[PDB]
Amino acid sequence: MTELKQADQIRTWVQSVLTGHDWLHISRVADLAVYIGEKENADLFIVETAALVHDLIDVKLPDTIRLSVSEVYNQLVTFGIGKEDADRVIHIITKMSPLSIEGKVVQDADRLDAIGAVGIARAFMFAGAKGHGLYGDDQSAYAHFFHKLLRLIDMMNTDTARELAEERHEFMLQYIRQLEKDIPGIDA
Amino acid sequence: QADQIRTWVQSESSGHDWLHISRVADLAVYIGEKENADLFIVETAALVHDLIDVKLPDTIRLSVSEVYNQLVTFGIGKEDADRVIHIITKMSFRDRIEGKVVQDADRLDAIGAVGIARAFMFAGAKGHGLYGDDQSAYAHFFHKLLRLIDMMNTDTARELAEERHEFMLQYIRQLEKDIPGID
Ligand SMILES: Nc1ncnc2c1ncn2[C@@H]1O[C@H](COP(=O)(O)OP(=O)(O)O)[C@@H](O)[C@H]1O
Ligand SMILES: Nc1ncnc2c1ncn2[C@@H]1O[C@H](COP(=O)(O)OP(=O)(O)O)[C@@H](O)[C@H]1O
Ligand code: NI
Ligand code: NI
Repeated sequence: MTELKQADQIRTWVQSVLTGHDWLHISRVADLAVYIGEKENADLFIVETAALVHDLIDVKLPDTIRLSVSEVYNQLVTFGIGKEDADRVIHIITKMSPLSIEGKVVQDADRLDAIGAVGIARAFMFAGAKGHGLYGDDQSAYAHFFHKLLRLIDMMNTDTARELAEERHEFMLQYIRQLEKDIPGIDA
Repeated sequence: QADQIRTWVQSESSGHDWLHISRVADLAVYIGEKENADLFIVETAALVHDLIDVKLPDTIRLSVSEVYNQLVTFGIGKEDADRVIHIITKMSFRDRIEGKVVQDADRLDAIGAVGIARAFMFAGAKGHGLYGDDQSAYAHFFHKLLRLIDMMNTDTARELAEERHEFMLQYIRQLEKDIPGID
């Protein structure tokens, strides 16, 4: 398939460019976005392509790596993606940083990778990276569960992503419960 | 007196932070009560053991004598100063009843939900992967964390370790659902 080859092209590029926004996160989010897209009857090629390049423009990437919108667009077109599809992908990644149907799917997959056991891991790695405490202040990893991560299930766009988020969100709840036991007074 | 030690020791992005020390002193003190240890010794040794650790950097790392002489200055007896110094030197060298308790407290804080957290904080602080290397957080579970339960000295610690260990397995199972092909 033209599309399979183009997906593969995009994957190698994205991996090359990038090598909590590492290739492994992007690859997980692409796989998850395609699964949700399939269930949701969204356009699979747009979902996967947007999922793969969504972080390339993100203000969080260091400046040796981060791309301009025109750089992503030109690379897509060079790789054989029609201008119309390329426009749609561009619409999604710029909105992400009403989102389109496929944009909502990608956003959902992205938020799913921020919850469950994976999201817990990513949260504590971030805290470790930025020199924040495990708990004890408003910049802490534990605070971030309450400010953000535990609310993500309410922000899911699709039924499919809402269904997947349930088990992950409940698992974060079990994780918080275990921290409350391992560490009496953690909340105060 | 234990209050004057808690102020000084408070005065680290490596896994040897204050919250960990404070956690482990409270745990040590709890375990020590069950295992009939000298609670003042346990709390003090728990509070100061990391100060001389070779894993702690040069800019912070204190010498044994500095720890001894600071303790004596806060007004500790020679008896208890020697016992504490005994404990913290036995724990802290390269290729490492009151010591057992302090060691158990320390190990326990490396497992369960809390240990998961510190492992990932560690991997983040040193720039290591979530998974994929032998140097990754996920690898450390199998290399170290999942076998800590079988290195516990006291009955009390062994019992506490069970639920923490079982939870780490639940965590790892969820992670394998979240990340297909993580192995
Ligand atoms: N204040 C915080 N404390 C702990 N983890 C965080 C914090 N902010 C973001 N994270 C986590 O770090 C990862 C990277 O997030 P970030 O780069 O800030 O936004 P995004 O990944 O959505 O572009 C995500 O899993 C996110 O949940
Ligand atoms: N390779 C690793 N990956 C993830 N976490 C680690 C690794 N090595 C140590 N840690 C974590 O950092 C903390 C401190 O461990 P370490 O300094 O090795 O032993 P100790 O402090 O008990 O002498 C612990 O929570 C431990 O699990
Ligand atoms: Ni992302
Ligand atoms: Ni320690």
